[PDB]
Amino acid sequence: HSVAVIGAPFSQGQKRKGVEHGPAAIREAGLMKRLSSLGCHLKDFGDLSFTPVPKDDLYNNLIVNPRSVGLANQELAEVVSRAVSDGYSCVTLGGDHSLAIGTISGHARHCPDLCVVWVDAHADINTPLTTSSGNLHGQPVSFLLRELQDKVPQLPGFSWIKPCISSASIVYIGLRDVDPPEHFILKNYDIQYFSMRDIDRLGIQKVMERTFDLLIGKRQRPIHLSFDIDAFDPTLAPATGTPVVGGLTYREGMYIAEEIHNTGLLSALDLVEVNPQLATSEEEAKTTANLAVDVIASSFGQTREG
Amino acid sequence: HSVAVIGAPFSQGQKRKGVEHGPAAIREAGLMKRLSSLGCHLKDFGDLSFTPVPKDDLYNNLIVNPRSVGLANQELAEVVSRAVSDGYSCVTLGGDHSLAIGTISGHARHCPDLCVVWVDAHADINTPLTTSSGNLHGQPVSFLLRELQDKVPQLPGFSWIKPCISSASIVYIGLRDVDPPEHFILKNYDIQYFSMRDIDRLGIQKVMERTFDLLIGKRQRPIHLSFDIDAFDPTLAPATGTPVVGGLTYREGMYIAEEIHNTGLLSALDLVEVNPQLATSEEEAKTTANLAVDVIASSFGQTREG
Amino acid sequence: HSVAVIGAPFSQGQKRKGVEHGPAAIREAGLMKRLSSLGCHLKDFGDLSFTPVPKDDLYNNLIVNPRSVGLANQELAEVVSRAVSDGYSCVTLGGDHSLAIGTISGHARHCPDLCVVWVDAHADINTPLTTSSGNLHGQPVSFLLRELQDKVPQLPGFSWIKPCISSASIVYIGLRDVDPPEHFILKNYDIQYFSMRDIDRLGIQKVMERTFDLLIGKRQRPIHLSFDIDAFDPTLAPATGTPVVGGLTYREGMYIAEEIHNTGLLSALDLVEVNPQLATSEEEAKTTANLAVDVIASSFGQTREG
Ligand SMILES: CN[C@](CCCC[B-](O)(O)O)(CCN1CCCCC1)C(=O)O
Ligand SMILES: CN[C@](CCCC[B-](O)(O)O)(CCN1CCCCC1)C(=O)O
Ligand SMILES: CN[C@](CCCC[B-](O)(O)O)(CCN1CCCCC1)C(=O)O
Ligand SMILES: [Mn+2]
Ligand SMILES: [Mn+2]
Ligand SMILES: [Mn+2]
Ligand SMILES: [Mn+2]
Ligand SMILES: [Mn+2]
Ligand SMILES: [Mn+2]
Repeated sequence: HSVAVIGAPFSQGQKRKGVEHGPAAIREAGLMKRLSSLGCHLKDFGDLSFTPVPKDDLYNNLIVNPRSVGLANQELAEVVSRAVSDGYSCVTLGGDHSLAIGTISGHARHCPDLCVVWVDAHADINTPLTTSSGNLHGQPVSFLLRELQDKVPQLPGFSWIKPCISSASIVYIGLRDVDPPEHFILKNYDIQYFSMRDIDRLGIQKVMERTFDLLIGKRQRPIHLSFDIDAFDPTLAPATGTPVVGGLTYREGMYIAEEIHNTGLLSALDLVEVNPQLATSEEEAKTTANLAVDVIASSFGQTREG
Repeated sequence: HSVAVIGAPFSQGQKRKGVEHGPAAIREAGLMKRLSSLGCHLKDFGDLSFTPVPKDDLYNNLIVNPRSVGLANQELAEVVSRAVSDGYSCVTLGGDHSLAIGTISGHARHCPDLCVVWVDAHADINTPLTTSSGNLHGQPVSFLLRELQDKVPQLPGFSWIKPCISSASIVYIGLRDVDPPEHFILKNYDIQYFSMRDIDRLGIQKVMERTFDLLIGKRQRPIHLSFDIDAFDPTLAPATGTPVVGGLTYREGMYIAEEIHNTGLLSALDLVEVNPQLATSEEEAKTTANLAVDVIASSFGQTREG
Repeated sequence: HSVAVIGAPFSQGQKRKGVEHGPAAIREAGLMKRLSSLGCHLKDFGDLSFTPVPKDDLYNNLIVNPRSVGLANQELAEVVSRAVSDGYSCVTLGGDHSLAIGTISGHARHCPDLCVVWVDAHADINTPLTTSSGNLHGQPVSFLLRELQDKVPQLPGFSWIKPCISSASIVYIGLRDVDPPEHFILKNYDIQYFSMRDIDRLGIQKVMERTFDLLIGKRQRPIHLSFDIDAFDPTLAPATGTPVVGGLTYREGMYIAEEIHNTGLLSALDLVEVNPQLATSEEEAKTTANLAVDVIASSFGQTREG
């Protein structure tokens, strides 16, 4: 089993400095040794340097860094597509969540029947017409879902995207901070999600059972796990840009990752939004990075029973 | 929907200074803006000034401030009764829990078929003959329950009080610090409760289901939610007078409030025992107040899925 | 109901200084008063002084202090045997977990059909041939299980030990840090365990129900509860030698202890691995000791409903 690791020090999907240091932080927390110990053959692509775009003015006076986000994602997609085509399960370290535009595009370029498990406090499904922040890290799913495209305008730097993934092929876990237009979208397009309230009711075991029945209950499909560290409670993952109280416990996060591993179908994984600069202490920074490593390792087979 | 907000800075139901500043702390945490954002039409009564009673000596050399507690509650009951009669859902900010004598009395005046959900680490059902502290905030239920009245002595300042509620019409959630005479009372009078142990066994979803079956299983009734912030684990609500380890999680507390809102039957709510002076840091005081606001907002419709 | 308390300030089953101060820390947290208040008649044996062994050199260049651990356990077994023979439920305060060799051996002398509930982050079932640390506190179960004895070499100081119980007579609860040889042993000998993952799935109520069905489902048996404080999440029990993230919550630990009491069969209890010197603050040391007292008190009848 072979794993590719790509650092994507992405910060222009949002406004807070420091998230570009996520990949280094996760690596420093021992990611590569942990994967090796599990028996993963590794190819490290290092941390990418993305091509800058001159005069990348706001789109519609609101959407920030659109060409820079578009181009960085186009470049990322090429690296991801090549890794997956070469037989690697592809781990991308963020960086802000706008990079999932590139990792999912690149993954789908080799594996068009992929499904997505999106683990996050947020749905990240605002469009350029509904976002109240202008930050592309809160919009990436809108560019990817086929059924939404007639409601998503063409941004500069975004023309290369081919959104063929169905709204029936993504399931959210963890949701507790959803903007009203996002809620409208989830309901109107019948997109399946398990909010923190659903987890409180069902328990994480049944959440994972139902998630897989929805996505792979009829046929085996490669799985893309896009994991925003802010899915965890801020007490566990404080070093992140949009923390929301009442999140996943450590055990719940490990359980999600274990069930992902147990499918035997994990094909790519994003671990995004670790921002070491937002920690109030080096301890807070390190615990957040340690947690990120635990998620990735559990997704590739680390168990609690040995 | 119209919501009345009443500050009741009572402290004389107990001995620790500062709980009178609970209402202010909860306001400062953004309560009014939060309720407005949900669509609530608001009538703010401000913080009431209760008539003092000079030389309010101990009763039976134990009971603390009985005439003051009795009179403040008579005054509060009139304000609550008037607000309910004007069609408001009544939110009362404490202040110590002895104020529930007044809010439930005032509420029952126009809604005699009300039921009570009492969320608390404690049962608050000692009588003047069983209390070992003398503090009236640990006795309010004893004055309210019809079945107990031949066991409750007449206190100075308490003659206006009629027991309004049957023992079958209150359910406790959260109990973990119960005095032996209270346990005797709960068992002897078949009063229904879900202790922290019951929550550990059933899960909060089932606890709320059974709570409503017990109270509103046969008919719709107005609901009085009396919520003591100390129901929450002290790590979440440290600024309170009688913290007890092993409490509700943030998620459980939100779930309770959501289920209350989902009945469509919430008619009055108490949020008591926030004492900002007992915080060891201003952060501890603020987080307790923020949590109080979260409870009240969720009880009137704030959701985690937006 | 009579309870014996034995301090066993064992440290030579491992390499970190300070665990020998565990018994004092637990006593200082109010253990004896708490047990008396529940109605337990107490015999305090004090803290034992074990006979040292000169030149207690490594066995096989790896196993640390074998003669010292062997002799201390022989001496402890004598005290536990006497206390059980005199009709006391025997509480032993550690000290490192190698002391369970002595307490279970002593207990089994008069109560050979005892069963063991082993609450721990670890299985402690390495043998002298599988341990990678050499630390006997991670090996005690290997010496106790009859099915394993063809695989357990004879250590100096260990000749007195007769493998007491069957592999079908121990159930683990809480496991999350298991060495590969231990995992092999648990599987190969069909030893039943509930890892943290199993708890996440089943809930602690079902875990206790199934534990009792496995051990006492068809006959009543005296229970030996061997409780390593590291079963709890390190946020709750930081003062311990081998903390592992993702442990039991406070409520889960109380529930386990409550169920043990509810069987009416508790015959001996170990509370081990509290090391106050490993706390980073006095508060960390005290909360760990306080938790130890709560476990013991709940195991002997302290309830959360009064
Ligand atoms: C929920 N929507 C937000 C947050 C996006 C977080 C991105 B992710 O990668 O971390 O999950 C926030 C919108 N709210 C901000 C606060 C005021 C109300 C709107 C947005 O900026 O779109
Ligand atoms: C449980 N009963 C107590 C606490 C009441 C808390 C009031 B509430 O509004 O906050 O829920 C405490 C009884 N004491 C007996 C043993 C010594 C300390 C507690 C009392 O004072 O009656
Ligand atoms: C899991 N086995 C360990 C820990 C024993 C803990 C003893 B107990 O009483 O506290 O539960 C550790 C094995 N090591 C192997 C990998 C490197 C670090 C741990 C051992 O030393 O045998
Ligand atoms: Mn997020
Ligand atoms: Mn995200
Ligand atoms: Mn209380
Ligand atoms: Mn109360
Ligand atoms: Mn252990
Ligand atoms: Mn142990």
